Amino acid sequence: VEYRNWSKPQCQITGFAPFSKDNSIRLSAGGDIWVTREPYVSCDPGKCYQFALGQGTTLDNKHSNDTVHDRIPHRTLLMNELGVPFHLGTRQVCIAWSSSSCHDGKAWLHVCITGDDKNATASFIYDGRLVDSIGSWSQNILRTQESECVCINGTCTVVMTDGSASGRADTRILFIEEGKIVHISPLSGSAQHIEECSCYPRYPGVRCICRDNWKGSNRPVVDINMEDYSIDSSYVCSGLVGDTPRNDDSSSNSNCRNPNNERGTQGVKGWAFDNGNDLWMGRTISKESRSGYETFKVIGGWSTPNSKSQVNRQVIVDNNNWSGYSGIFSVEGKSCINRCFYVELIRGRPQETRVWWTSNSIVVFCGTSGTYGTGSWPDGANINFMPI
Amino acid sequence: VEYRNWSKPQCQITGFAPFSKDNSIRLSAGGDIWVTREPYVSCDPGKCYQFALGQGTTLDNKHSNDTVHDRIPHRTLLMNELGVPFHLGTRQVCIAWSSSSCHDGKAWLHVCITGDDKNATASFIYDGRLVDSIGSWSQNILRTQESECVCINGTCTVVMTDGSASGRADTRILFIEEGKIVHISPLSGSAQHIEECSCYPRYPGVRCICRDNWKGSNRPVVDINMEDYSIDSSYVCSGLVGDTPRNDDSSSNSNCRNPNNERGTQGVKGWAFDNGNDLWMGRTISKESRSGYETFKVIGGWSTPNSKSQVNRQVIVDNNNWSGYSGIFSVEGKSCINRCFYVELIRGRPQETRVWWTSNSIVVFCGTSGTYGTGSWPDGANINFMPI
Amino acid sequence: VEYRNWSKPQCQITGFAPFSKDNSIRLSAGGDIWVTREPYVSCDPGKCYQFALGQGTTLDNKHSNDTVHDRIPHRTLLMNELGVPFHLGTRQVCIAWSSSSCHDGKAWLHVCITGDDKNATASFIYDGRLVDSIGSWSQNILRTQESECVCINGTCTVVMTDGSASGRADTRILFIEEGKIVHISPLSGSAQHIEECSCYPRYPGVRCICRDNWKGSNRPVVDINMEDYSIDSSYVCSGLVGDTPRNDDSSSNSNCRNPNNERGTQGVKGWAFDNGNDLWMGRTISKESRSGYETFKVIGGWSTPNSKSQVNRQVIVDNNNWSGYSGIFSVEGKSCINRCFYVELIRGRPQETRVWWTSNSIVVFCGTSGTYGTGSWPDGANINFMPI
Amino acid sequence: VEYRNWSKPQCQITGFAPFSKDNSIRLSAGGDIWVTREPYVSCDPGKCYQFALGQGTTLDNKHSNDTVHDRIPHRTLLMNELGVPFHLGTRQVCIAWSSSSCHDGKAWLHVCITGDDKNATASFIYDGRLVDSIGSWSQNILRTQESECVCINGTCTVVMTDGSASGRADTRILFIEEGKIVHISPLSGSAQHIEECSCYPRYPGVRCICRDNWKGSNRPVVDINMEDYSIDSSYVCSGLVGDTPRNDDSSSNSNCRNPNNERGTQGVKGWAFDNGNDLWMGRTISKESRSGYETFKVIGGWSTPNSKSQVNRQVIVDNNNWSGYSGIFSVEGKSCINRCFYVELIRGRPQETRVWWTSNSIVVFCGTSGTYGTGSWPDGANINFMPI
Ligand SMILES: *[C@@H]1O[C@H](CO)[C@@H](O[C@@H]2O[C@H](CO)[C@@H](O[C@@H]3O[C@H](CO)[C@@H](O)[C@H](O[C@H]4O[C@H](CO)[C@@H](O)[C@H](O)[C@@H]4O)[C@@H]3O)[C@H](O)[C@H]2NC(C)=O)[C@H](O)[C@H]1NC(C)=O
Ligand SMILES: *[C@@H]1O[C@H](CO)[C@@H](O[C@@H]2O[C@H](CO)[C@@H](O[C@@H]3O[C@H](CO)[C@@H](O)[C@H](O[C@H]4O[C@H](CO)[C@@H](O)[C@H](O)[C@@H]4O)[C@@H]3O)[C@H](O)[C@H]2NC(C)=O)[C@H](O)[C@H]1NC(C)=O
Ligand SMILES: *[C@@H]1O[C@H](CO)[C@@H](O[C@@H]2O[C@H](CO)[C@@H](O[C@@H]3O[C@H](CO)[C@@H](O)[C@H](O[C@H]4O[C@H](CO)[C@@H](O)[C@H](O)[C@@H]4O)[C@@H]3O)[C@H](O)[C@H]2NC(C)=O)[C@H](O)[C@H]1NC(C)=O
Ligand SMILES: *[C@@H]1O[C@H](CO)[C@@H](O[C@@H]2O[C@H](CO)[C@@H](O[C@@H]3O[C@H](CO)[C@@H](O)[C@H](O[C@H]4O[C@H](CO)[C@@H](O)[C@H](O)[C@@H]4O)[C@@H]3O)[C@H](O)[C@H]2NC(C)=O)[C@H](O)[C@H]1NC(C)=O
Ligand SMILES: CCC(CC)O[C@@H]1C=C(C(=O)O)C[C@H](N)[C@H]1NC(C)=O
Ligand SMILES: CCC(CC)O[C@@H]1C=C(C(=O)O)C[C@H](N)[C@H]1NC(C)=O
Ligand SMILES: CCC(CC)O[C@@H]1C=C(C(=O)O)C[C@H](N)[C@H]1NC(C)=O
Ligand SMILES: CCC(CC)O[C@@H]1C=C(C(=O)O)C[C@H](N)[C@H]1NC(C)=O
Ligand SMILES: *[C@@H]1O[C@H](CO)[C@@H](O)[C@H](O)[C@H]1NC(C)=O
Ligand SMILES: *[C@@H]1O[C@H](CO)[C@@H](O)[C@H](O)[C@H]1NC(C)=O
Ligand SMILES: *[C@@H]1O[C@H](CO)[C@@H](O)[C@H](O)[C@H]1NC(C)=O
Ligand SMILES: *[C@@H]1O[C@H](CO)[C@@H](O)[C@H](O)[C@H]1NC(C)=O
Ligand SMILES: [Ca+2]
Ligand SMILES: [Ca+2]
Ligand SMILES: [Ca+2]
Ligand SMILES: [Ca+2]
Repeated sequence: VEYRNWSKPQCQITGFAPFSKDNSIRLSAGGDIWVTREPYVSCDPGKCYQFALGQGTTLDNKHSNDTVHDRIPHRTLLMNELGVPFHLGTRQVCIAWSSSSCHDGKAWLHVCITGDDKNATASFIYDGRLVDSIGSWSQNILRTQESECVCINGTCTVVMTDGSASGRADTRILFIEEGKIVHISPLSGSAQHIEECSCYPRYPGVRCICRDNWKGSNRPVVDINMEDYSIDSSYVCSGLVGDTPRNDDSSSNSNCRNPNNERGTQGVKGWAFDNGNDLWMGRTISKESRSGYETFKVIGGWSTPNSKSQVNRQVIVDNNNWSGYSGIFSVEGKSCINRCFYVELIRGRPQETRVWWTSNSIVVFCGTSGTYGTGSWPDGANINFMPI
Repeated sequence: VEYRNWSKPQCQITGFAPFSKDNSIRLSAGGDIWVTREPYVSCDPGKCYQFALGQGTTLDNKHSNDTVHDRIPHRTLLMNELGVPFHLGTRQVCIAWSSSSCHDGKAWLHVCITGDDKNATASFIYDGRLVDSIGSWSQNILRTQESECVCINGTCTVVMTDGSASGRADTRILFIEEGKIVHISPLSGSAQHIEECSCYPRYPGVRCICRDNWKGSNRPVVDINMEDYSIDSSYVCSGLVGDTPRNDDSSSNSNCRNPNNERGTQGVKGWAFDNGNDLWMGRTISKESRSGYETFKVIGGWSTPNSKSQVNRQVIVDNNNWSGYSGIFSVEGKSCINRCFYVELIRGRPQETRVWWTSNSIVVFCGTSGTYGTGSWPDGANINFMPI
Repeated sequence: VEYRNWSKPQCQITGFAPFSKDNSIRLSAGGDIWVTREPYVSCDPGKCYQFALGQGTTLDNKHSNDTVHDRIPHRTLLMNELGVPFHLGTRQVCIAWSSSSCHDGKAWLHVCITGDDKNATASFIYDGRLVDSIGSWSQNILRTQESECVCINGTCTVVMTDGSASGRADTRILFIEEGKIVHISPLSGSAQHIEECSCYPRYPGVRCICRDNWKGSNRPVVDINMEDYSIDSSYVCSGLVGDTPRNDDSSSNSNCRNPNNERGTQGVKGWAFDNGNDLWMGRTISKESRSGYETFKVIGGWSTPNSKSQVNRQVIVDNNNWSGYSGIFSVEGKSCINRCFYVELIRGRPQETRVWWTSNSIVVFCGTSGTYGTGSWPDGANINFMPI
Repeated sequence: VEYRNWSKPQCQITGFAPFSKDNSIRLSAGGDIWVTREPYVSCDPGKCYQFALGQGTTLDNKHSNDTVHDRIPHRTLLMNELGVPFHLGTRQVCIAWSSSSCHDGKAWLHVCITGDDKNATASFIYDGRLVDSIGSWSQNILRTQESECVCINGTCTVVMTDGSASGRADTRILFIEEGKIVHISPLSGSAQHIEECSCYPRYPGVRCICRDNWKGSNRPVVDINMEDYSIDSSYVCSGLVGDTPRNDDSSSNSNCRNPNNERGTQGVKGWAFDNGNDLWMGRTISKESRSGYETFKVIGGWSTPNSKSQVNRQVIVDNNNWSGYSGIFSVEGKSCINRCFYVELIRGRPQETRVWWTSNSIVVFCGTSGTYGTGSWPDGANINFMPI
């Protein structure tokens, strides 16, 4: 087995085609299924896996009550083959209320964060053993991507933040070889707040589109040089911005450099990627709520400040249905690297108060150079049929 | 691993022997089991798998209600080893309300269709990744085989239809290499309506026996030339016709070339295969309903128009029990290629209205050159014992 | 991978040590577990598997009602790793109300019998495909070992019977190469009735200890010559006889040649094996009921007619607990072939009428050259705690 | 594959980082999960497994009642990948109410003890087959480690005791090659009572830290010479003693040689390991009950009698939560051998009498050379939510 280099061109895509759906919540009404949130997808060279953070309980279980909370000691990272729902034979890979995972061509790295808010621990598990750990550097919820990390030539990189969720924080980029931290670079450039990065290989480097939780409804960009560990950062140029909340399309702005100060506080994990001067991106359909999900290409979305000409829109989840986090993953093809994404479909509290739990299912799409139609692939559970 | 060529003679069979049964519905009354329909079987070079289209729910689950409907966004293709019932650890391979799968000797291809009736998307997934997609060409339920596709020397073929279910439609034959569509041929020949083809390798080509939903109770044939991509089509010669509905045996006809215009509208997926001038075929025992299942050889059934002399009949499911779809799969032996088939055993609505769901189990038989006796292997669930 | 020859001496044993227990019935009271009977064990070169005939239902399921019956179309052969209870992810290997399985060093052979009592079909499945089948030869419940067959140098042998259960029947010994029947030898010698053989390799041949259901409470022996397909048969010499029912030890007899005509009608599947002039054997503790289970060595039990000197007795299941069928399996060690056995622990009807089902768990012991103590390892379920 | 030698230096650790948690009890309230106790962890060269002794029943099951008892014939050793909770697909590896398991680099050895208190049997199962057995030598609960054994160059060693739990007993150290007992050494040295050893490779030998159930709240040490089979024993020097019960830190003593006669009777399985003159150890936080769990380094804890200066304390489970047994396992890294440990988190009787069962979950930590924070990772089940 050889290390991945991702040294192929990006697949030229026309949009996205359906790839996977797990129907977790519908199944939870007639089966023992894990309560989860913060899902993601990552693939080894042969096949894909779905990950999520468990809440230490199944849904039809009194312990599902009040699982809206983000951090308890019982949260563990779950890992199954993509499309295998989180049933009771699911492996809990590590203890984690925040995580990232990636395969370097030889083995899986898992970055697992747990413990006290003011003094958390990140464990680095590689090829089935604990190789390293780091403690909190700002004593304020050490946290990471909630999606796949990226490895080139046996060096994996992951973005982590510690500090305020509503003000300047301390973001660092780790470089990890076979589970061992070999270098840590501080964030540099013009991005002013970084959360929950969605990163992808862009050989010879790695590029991340993240969440600004402080002053931006435009999404920050972090560029990671894998050769010298140098970091740059900025914001997605597109005037059609990717965060939630955000302004209406007619009054939203980005200048590529600064947070836009437009409903900037709070946010949601999301993704985008560049193709030359253009941008492919997803976002919730609602400007204020985690409802619906759409993708489109923005002409000049990568290179032209405040560009708003979109094309090739697809509805993934219609706006009468709940969405959630979304993130990118990359899949090596015969001659190119494809970009895929997942959407977290959050059900229960706080939006749906008939039930006392909070959980999610997922839907997953992959880039295509072919053609496609239309649809909507929401969670699909009837809240009135659920155990409360 | 090398590509399959299927370049062995067809096994000379005397009939069929019992191979597998999953007891899905019986188990669903005391366990968490997927609601399914449109099952099939396909084998890699070592072992066989059962497939079906899930309805995004287990049976003992309020979401099972009104699963008689064919197309919802929560339908996914399920895949287990043959004989492993669809329990909660079952992998959902893709999103699909119509599908076909096949192994080319190196990896699995899945053809998965989902989305809006008037604008569906077919995804092509090979070796664990999305390689291609195509959109609806006639804006009227793009759809495919619901049984295995067939690959020779790395090229897989699958038959797809888009358009009216009760009139002239637009049928196309796709040729796919490692998940990439390399050629598309329109239907040609004398078949006037094609649905749900049951295809098999007949080196150097592929032969399909399908469903005419418009004017024929005789089954159409599609012949696929894998060298030059040319297509031919006709109808099975046998005067003992394979569709349901159909006329009784004394008043049924086929001329090998045209739909017979005998209770032609509607149909059921089924199969047959040639052996020289003769034909092995299955059909429902009832001429009007999806009840019972029988196989037999028709002497001159392939070559002689309106041939009605049968021999080697076997009852698979007696006529007091529900059947459903059936399809062929092929299994490479040491010196010959064997033909096998599955029968979908549909329980629930519309035939059984005590319950609100519709689901199925399967029974599976394989060609034998040996001897055998008699029996009947129906679904076996007591409708009165089931969750409603 | 090479064919097994079993060409090592038999391990010299001092008795038997505990090996496995599945606790099936206890688990069935809080879990979805298959209803079964007629279990057995067989091992490939690396590890062991438990087999049993399912009843097409779980225990906590209304379909478990009246599963005392031996033959229904829904019975399938289940196969798990030894000690994995028959949960809903269990693979149903074939359709069978009577079976035998064995691994030839390269792949699994399964012999699966199903269909009508007067016209059954035996399917021969090898390396995941149906290779052969045979129909009933006496039109009266074609049936086989309910324990492992035995293969030497790629030829597997299995004993089958068709005809009366209470009078002269037609017993045949099949020789099978990669699933294909290559020879069938009729029973020969002095054994007058043969059921449910427990066979083991005794290089260069195979030896079986079976059940006489007609005139003998002494167990018949069948010796199979794998070189020329010739058959011999006789009865176990031991005056301590192995069948149930049987006479008291003080009035039981065997002359090694004929059925003893001592409570000869009916019986139970069991086993024994030779070591020089001596015999290792198991039997129920009760003379009339399938209750308890004991093993011991009979001095001169193989060579001396009517020998009754036993030594090295062990209680496996005390006589306040239900037993059932038992059978031998053989396991290749570094320098010798070991003999192991399983005991079926039948619960429910007809003996326990609080519940309407009949099922079983298993316990498994292996020969040892070491030392051991005492115990009792019954099913362990409280009938009053069970779903009815 | 080659035999393990463990011939690398011990990793130099700063403390421990979170590795795994199974949430067994929380899940048992909404799923079918085994009742267990006496868990441990052991890894083959690629991955780690969790083990425990089942009670022949799931928790939500009337058979869970009165599972506080230590020895019934239905107890079996369960084995899953680490983090896969004990669901119904879990393999029962052998029959055992006391056990030890270890991988020698080529295959797994399991030591499984069951049967009558006064005449137990230990079975030795290697590479999937029973290779040896030994009977009770003192007729008083033959018993072993309840954690991993240790193998060097194909010879595995395990510590076993037979005799009084409250007085002089008969402890022996076994040496096992491919499942065959090749030598047995009696305990020698100054340890006066040995139970439940937690052993680890310390090339060229094996070192064990155990439980004195008679006169010591200081933990005994057993040193095993793998070259000549000689045995030495003593007590851990640390004045901060590891057993429960024990005196408070201001009045506890150890002289490295004798049991301290300080609340010596009874105990709990635990662990410690040397690093030069210092000692890493865990213990319950409570000095009288199995409540809480803490680790720390004792400066001079290995070499200096009655040393009480600690550093690098970590809370693993706070003292408001139940703990239980704990044990060490070792994991080979690239350049060093790491030490890890598990903590059994006992729920139910006798401490929690709302329910009638006794079961456990686990939490697992591994040595780290990096940094870490703080937390508490208790079982987490609400006793009021549980089936009784
Ligand atoms: C069948 O499916 C195909 C493929 O999905 C679909 O074609 C697509 O239609 C959409 C909508 O017209 C196209 O995307 C648009 O492109 C134009 C630029 O040409 C943009 O102006 C659009 O943006 C706006 O309008 C949106 C609502 O449609 C607003 O949400 C947005 O804020 C802008 O105002 C949009 O991006 C897309 O390019 C095609 N795709 C292709 C490959 O042609 C077709 O319409 C479907 N037909 C039916 C009957 O369902
Ligand atoms: C034990 O099992 C064997 C194998 O299954 C069985 O032998 C089979 O019997 C059937 C029925 O007789 C044979 O099939 C028939 O063949 C004749 C030609 O010889 C056909 O005319 C028959 O067709 C019609 O009759 C059917 C009703 O049986 C109608 O459904 C149909 O519309 C026609 O009118 C039919 O195909 C078959 O060939 C044999 N198979 C072999 C290998 O011999 C045997 O009968 C069973 N034993 C007992 C006692 O029943
Ligand atoms: C601890 O365990 C050991 C090993 O299991 C056990 O030793 C065994 O005891 C039995 C019973 O005494 C021995 O088997 C007997 O052997 C004599 C010949 O020496 C036979 O006569 C016995 O047969 C009869 O008695 C039986 C009842 O015991 C009747 O059922 C039977 O019909 C005959 O009348 C019987 O076969 C066995 O040989 C030893 N095994 C060894 C290896 O020594 C020991 O007794 C146990 N001790 C305790 C206190 O539990
Ligand atoms: C964030 O997490 C870090 C790492 O866990 C943590 O640092 C650790 O703090 C503990 C507690 O101070 C240190 O352990 C102590 O070391 C001193 C020697 O310097 C010992 O005297 C202590 O022993 C006693 O005190 C204990 C109570 O704390 C008693 O239980 C005990 O009986 C003794 O009386 C104890 O071992 C540990 O060394 C550091 N670890 C490192 C690597 O620095 C830090 O405190 C956390 N941050 C915050 C704000 O709490
Ligand atoms: C801790 C601040 C962080 C980014 C604002 O909040 C996240 C937001 C979440 C959210 O907005 O839904 C849920 C995440 N599980 C949470 N992360 C953690 C580690 O608790
Ligand atoms: C759309 C026409 C097509 C063939 C007549 O209908 C099928 C018939 C079915 C049927 O006759 O039972 C069920 C199939 N699930 C359905 N296929 C789709 C894709 O919905
Ligand atoms: C059919 C006669 C045969 C031997 C007497 O009866 C067996 C006895 C049984 C028994 O005595 O318990 C159960 C077996 N499942 C049955 N075998 C079959 C094939 O039905
Ligand atoms: C028999 C003495 C022994 C060590 C003191 O008791 C153990 C203590 C236990 C305990 O203190 O919790 C539980 C163990 N399951 C038990 N071991 C056996 C084999 O029954
Ligand atoms: C969930 O917990 C809350 C707070 O204790 C309680 O009011 C509510 O009844 C619980 N819900 C259920 C369904 O038990
Ligand atoms: C299924 O849905 C129908 C329509 O809403 C309803 O009348 C019926 O009661 C439902 N069935 C069950 C079992 O709840
Ligand atoms: C089992 O079936 C019998 C016969 O119909 C019936 O009398 C009995 O009530 C059934 N048992 C249960 C538990 O439903
Ligand atoms: C457990 O057993 C005891 C003793 O028989 C009994 O009193 C108690 O009710 C049982 N518990 C349950 C939950 O049935
Ligand atoms: Ca924001
Ligand atoms: Ca028709
Ligand atoms: Ca008899
Ligand atoms: Ca003590």
